[PDB]
Amino acid sequence: SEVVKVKQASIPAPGSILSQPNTEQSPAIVLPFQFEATTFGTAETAAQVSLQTADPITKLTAPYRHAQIVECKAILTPTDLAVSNPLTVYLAWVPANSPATPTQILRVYGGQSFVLGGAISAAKTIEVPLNLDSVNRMLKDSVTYTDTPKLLAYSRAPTNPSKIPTASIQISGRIRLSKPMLIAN
Amino acid sequence: SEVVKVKQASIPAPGSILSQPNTEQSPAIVLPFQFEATTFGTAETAAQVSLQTADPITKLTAPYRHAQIVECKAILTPTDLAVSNPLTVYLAWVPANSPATPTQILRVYGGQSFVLGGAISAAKTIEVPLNLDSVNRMLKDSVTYTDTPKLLAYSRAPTNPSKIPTASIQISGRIRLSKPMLIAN
Amino acid sequence: SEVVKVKQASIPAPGSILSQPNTEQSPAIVLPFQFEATTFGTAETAAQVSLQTADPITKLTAPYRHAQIVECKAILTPTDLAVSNPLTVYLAWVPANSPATPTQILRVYGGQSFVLGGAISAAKTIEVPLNLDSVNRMLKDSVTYTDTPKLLAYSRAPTNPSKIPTASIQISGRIRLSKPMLIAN
Amino acid sequence: SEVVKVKQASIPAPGSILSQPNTEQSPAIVLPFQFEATTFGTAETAAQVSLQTADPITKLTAPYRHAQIVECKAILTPTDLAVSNPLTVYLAWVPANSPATPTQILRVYGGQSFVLGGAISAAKTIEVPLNLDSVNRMLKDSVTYTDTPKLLAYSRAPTNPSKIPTASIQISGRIRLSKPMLIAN
Amino acid sequence: QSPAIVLPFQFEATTFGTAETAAQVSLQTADPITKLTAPYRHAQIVECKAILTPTDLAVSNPLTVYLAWVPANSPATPTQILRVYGGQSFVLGGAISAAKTIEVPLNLDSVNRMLKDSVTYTDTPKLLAYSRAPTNPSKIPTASIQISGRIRLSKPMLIAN
Amino acid sequence: QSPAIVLPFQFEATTFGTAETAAQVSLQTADPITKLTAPYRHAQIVECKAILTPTDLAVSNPLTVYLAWVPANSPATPTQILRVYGGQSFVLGGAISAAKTIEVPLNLDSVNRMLKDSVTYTDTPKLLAYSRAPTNPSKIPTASIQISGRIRLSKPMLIAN
Amino acid sequence: QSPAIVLPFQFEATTFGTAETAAQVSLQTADPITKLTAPYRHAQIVECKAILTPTDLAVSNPLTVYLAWVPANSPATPTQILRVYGGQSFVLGGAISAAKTIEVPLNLDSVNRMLKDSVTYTDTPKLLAYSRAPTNPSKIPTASIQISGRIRLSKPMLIAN
Repeated sequence: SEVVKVKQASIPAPGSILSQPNTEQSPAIVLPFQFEATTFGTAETAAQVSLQTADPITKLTAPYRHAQIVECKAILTPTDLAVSNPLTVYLAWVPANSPATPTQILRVYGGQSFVLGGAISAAKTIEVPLNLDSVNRMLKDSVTYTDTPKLLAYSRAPTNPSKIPTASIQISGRIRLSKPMLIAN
Repeated sequence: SEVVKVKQASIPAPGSILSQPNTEQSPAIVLPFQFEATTFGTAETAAQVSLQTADPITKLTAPYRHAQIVECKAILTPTDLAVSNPLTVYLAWVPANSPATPTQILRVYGGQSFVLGGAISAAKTIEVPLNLDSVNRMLKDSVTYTDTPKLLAYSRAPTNPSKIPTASIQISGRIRLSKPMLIAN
Repeated sequence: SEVVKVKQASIPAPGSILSQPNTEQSPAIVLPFQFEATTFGTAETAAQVSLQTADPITKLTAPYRHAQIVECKAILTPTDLAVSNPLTVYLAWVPANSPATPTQILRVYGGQSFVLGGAISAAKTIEVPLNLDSVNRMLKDSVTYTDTPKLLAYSRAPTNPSKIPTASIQISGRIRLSKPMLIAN
Repeated sequence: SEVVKVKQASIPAPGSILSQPNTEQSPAIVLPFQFEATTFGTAETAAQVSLQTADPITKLTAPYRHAQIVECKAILTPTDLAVSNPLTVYLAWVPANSPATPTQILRVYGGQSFVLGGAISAAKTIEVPLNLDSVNRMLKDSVTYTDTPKLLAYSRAPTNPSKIPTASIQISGRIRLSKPMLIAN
Repeated sequence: QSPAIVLPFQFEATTFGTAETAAQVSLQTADPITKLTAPYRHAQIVECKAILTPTDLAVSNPLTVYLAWVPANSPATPTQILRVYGGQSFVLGGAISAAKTIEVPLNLDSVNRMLKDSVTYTDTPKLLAYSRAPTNPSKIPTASIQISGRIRLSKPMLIAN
Repeated sequence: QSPAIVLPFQFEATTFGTAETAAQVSLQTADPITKLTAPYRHAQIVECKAILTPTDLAVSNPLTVYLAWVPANSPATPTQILRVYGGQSFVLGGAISAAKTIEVPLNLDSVNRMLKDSVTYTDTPKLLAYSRAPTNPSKIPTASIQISGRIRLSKPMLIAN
Repeated sequence: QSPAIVLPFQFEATTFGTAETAAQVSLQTADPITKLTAPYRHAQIVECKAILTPTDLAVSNPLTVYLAWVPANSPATPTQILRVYGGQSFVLGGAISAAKTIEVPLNLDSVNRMLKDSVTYTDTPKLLAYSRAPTNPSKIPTASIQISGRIRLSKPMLIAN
């Protein structure tokens, strides 16, 4: 009632991995995480958040060599300001190497459009989960991948620009770190 | 915790829907969706979203003529602004044909009152799912239903109105679109 | 219908309570109670009741030192005044130690929004029961708990403020008082 | 969560009835009913609503000779106005012939005190059900009874008298009429 | 024994050299650990250390720091670190940090692993740290102590968003 | 698991005393290891050390050298050797070399044993070495570090000859 | 082997710095242990230590203290502490008390665990402590020795009240 989950587009594209867990059972740990991808309302927002390089996720996987995603999902959050200043957001999880750009989302299989601002519509948070069968689960490995999940988001330049965001995307989930990496403590 | 799901109180009220013939029907697709419903920091916000009428959960059902919401939830999102500029919100999911209005939320079995930010553990996404037995699940059929879900929220007029929203409400979920409509290509 | 019960969305969060010894304990009594929580027509109402501290569900537990709420619900009541002076309310039951504040209701999983009066079928008592798994059931034990039920409601500031309330919220229920305390007769 | 039920005091006092259903199976019908007992906030309210003579119930049982109660309950409803103008109500179901008066409620086994006004407490409706084992189930029979249920309610004179009620008691339930009575249509 | 997730944390608690420092941090109230556990209603420490890290400035103005972990009920104060079992004295100066770092782990049997629950426990970890008023201060910290470790969360709390 | 042959290698990677040296060698690109594995398409380290060898000149102009093995992904730089697990400090001076030599072995679990394959791995051995700018230089090296160990080759590569 | 209860005790026995101290305490007569066992007719030591605690004054006027536990029959005197098996020498001064404290435990096999009985045993614990006459006294004690441990009581004695 206060949260609604809407899946994206179905299409298997598993990627490839490292068959390093041959006769190994290296202890791993599962960490939850959640940060702020972008904000809407200040001005035309059209950012592309790559999970592999986003600071918050990095510093999380910093001391490890293998970081694997277990679950992950984008969360659209409207605020009171949205109630009177409608706006439309465009999400679409796509693997990093896709030539898709924020401005042309609807033109990629899975892009969807929401209308958070609703002055009539109910103000509930939307939840678009990442189908990690469409991209590559590995954020950080002994090899660099190209099917890394990337978040495409966009929203036309506002009519009544506000210095206080009207909507924000959050990206939460759980990672599986393992095989520590020597760093400077 | 970073996300807290507070289920809304309710009573079974299914809402009778039309039947299909023992003929050659069809398979469907399941699309997700998540749009911005309202904003809060600006001014006294008293919004009521009705799914069915408010796009985009319509720009989604446009090409089909049988939409059935499979799951749905309302998401509440506080912003760094509300950390020191507390506000109180009111959520409630009521069947479209209900006499209830944004200001009366608290007088409808199940109305809820969340106090975003300011408090001690505030500033944490709040989820209030829609109980698909309280309302009618048909968004678009061969008829036009009356008891479709409708989310109505409210928030007293701000004392220190912000240019940008302090908190928002997004609605997330998935729809089972089937039986495709013939249109002009 | 004259009464509509709209259950609040929620997730199990039991709240660990203390244990009693395998000794000679006692039988209890079950007392009912129903008090007036808030009013609405007057001005911007942003109230938060916490059971535990607010009497009378205390003037009731005074002679005992083990109070356990057995069932409990929040009642919304529109008045002939709201028939043509609509208003919107926000309900939500949250564990006392929650960061949520009256104004943020809609951002907590389960916040609800009722629109009393004005509408077409409005002006009908609305019930929003408290899910005794979301919060802690102990009102008064040998310790002082943190996660006791707490109802927070809100309603934007009225545009045509009334001398007498347009709508009210009462809390009804029963408590299992046991283990009697020695006092001065 | 939005409605809370609090039972009164346990004490069997069944009354007496008419053993007229010997070899009879006279068709009966069950009707629901709900009216406004009293209002609080205008001035000192201390009314005693006898179910047997209250207009609404009468005109309901008007065309019948036997009216029997099946279930019944008092509902305390606070309104927004209560939020800022606290007040305390006193309920207590007692059989009509009891020498109890509104002003001396707490002094009768079962009288309870609520604090609807809560500026801190949650604004939920309380629900005090009638234990029809304490009084007489028959509202109207071929004989006049004295154990008829009667509602005792009271509240000190207000501090800030309002022309708009701050709280109201509703009395709803179901009756079982039978053996029609010839009247003037 | 419910769905629970374990995640790490690390924040700096105290700073030395600016003046006589005799602080005592309580994990139960430290902000970082707060913002961390706010979304949950059940926090339990799984692992916890207190690393002492000096800076180049130490080689010029040596100082001695005193650490010690206590139940937070303990009447032990910052000046008594050395009379408290498992309290220690380090001499940061000409530091050089011969390979590994200064690390003082919290013995879990000593305290209460519960940081946030339904009751508010008393005996939870509290770090005691002291160091005499430096001979000649410095506007820049000569050395610091960070608290790191891992927490186990559960029982999702309702919050704004 | 095919016909493979294991052979040794040893080359000198860095030299100290000529000036402040803060080099970082990567086994994956070091020439000697190259000319070594060029004929094969699959190289895997079996054993690997880093020996530190000072000269008579050290007794006159003592120096301190810092070693540390890292994944080559690690943000650890030459100046942080001591804040990196398993980093070390030696004081070459009046050396005398009391019998055995200075030897820092590469822990294989720390990195990736694959030097040359079908993909180009990231986390392969990289030696971090540092030493402050000497008080008074010398045109002749005061001490050096050699990398030695054993490689396992397989899958013959086509080359000229 | 009757109803018995074990309770702790701890009292300070000697004080140093005021002058040449060469005292010898006997547990069997020490008042604290008395007022403790008076209500019972059977006392038996379960555990017993002798903690040596110096004060800030020690850093200014260092002293050396000598401890040793003896049967009380032993012809060993305070000046012979070092010629008595298990006697010790400590140098309280600049004390600093590096973490743990000075603790000399009484070996039970050495003496007689019975303090109060039906007969009056001879070989019961007696603490021997010595320290040369300080160079320059002090009206305030520089360091002290406390006896702590646990006693087992039984056979209720009739007393006033």
